[PDB]
Amino acid sequence: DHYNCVSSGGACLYSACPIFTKIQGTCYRGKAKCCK
Repeated sequence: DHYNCVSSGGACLYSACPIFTKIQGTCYRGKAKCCK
């Protein structure tokens, strides 16, 4: 979720993960990706 995403160094994003991150879970009731 958003909390554990960001506390782990990830970002909750709605489109493709930006360079140097990749999908590791979701945020925002499953509608965004946790890019980490």
